[PDB]
Amino acid sequence: MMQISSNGITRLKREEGERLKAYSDSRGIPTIGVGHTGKVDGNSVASGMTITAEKSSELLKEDLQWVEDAISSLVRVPLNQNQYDAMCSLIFNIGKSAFAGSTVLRQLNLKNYQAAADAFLLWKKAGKDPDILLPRRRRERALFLS
Amino acid sequence: MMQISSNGITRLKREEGERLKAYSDSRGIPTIGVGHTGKVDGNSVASGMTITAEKSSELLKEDLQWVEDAISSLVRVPLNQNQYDAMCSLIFNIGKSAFAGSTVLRQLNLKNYQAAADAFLLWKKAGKDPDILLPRRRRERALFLS
Ligand SMILES: [Mg+2]
Ligand SMILES: [Sm+3]
Ligand SMILES: [Sm+3]
Ligand SMILES: [Sm+3]
Repeated sequence: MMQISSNGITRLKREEGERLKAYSDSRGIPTIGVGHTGKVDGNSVASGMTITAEKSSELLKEDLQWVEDAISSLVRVPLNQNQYDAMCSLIFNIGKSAFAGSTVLRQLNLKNYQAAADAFLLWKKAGKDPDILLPRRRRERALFLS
Repeated sequence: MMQISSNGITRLKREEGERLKAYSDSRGIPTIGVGHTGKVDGNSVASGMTITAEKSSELLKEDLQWVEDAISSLVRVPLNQNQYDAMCSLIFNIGKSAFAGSTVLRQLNLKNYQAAADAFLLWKKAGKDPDILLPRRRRERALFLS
């Protein structure tokens, strides 16, 4: 089955931000790497923990399994790697349920790939800002179409 | 049999670089994926060939057969999966002959595992820079000791 590429990982890290020192996120959840909140080598993330970029990649691939599974489950048409990598980035952000209900998905499964790419741009709001995710969506759309 | 793990493949792809569109290496050899120069789907690698990340990983797993075979034929002591994955990365780089004559091998076969790990750091020179591979060797050593 398909898998995220090295370029896909690099681009996703850029979009998400990578933090090699543990921190408490805006909700209070200990986090490290690229959004990793689960255990790291058998222990909970905690103040003072540091990891390498390569460990951060390892953890991110573990945390992307639900994303890759969702694409495998939901998408029934061919994807090139750039399309796949872009979708990984979108889905990692908006979540599986949002993607399952999305125009991106519906258009993809009709093989309207340009329309699916354009539908990335709908996923632009966060909180009280109607367009804060639009620059990310544009970069993902560009990758999808590349 | 022991074989490279998915973690081992990810880490090796990081060290080597992945190209999903065919290119000519610095010597002029058509290459794709992670150092693949043989045919892909029955055709010679050539300008215009594209592949997926899944393909790239499956090609790499097959291209590593000489590495896996070198470990089986030369290493006389047990290896855990992290050790194995780190060895694959070193050997894929320096080649079978270099590994056969190495301090890494000698120390490994004496069951001097820490000294074997440390001896990775000897394989640091390339061209006119005496340490340019040292960061890679340190990362592989860290994987070995993990
Ligand atoms: Mg063999
Ligand atoms: Sm396959
Ligand atoms: Sm899985
Ligand atoms: Sm705004």
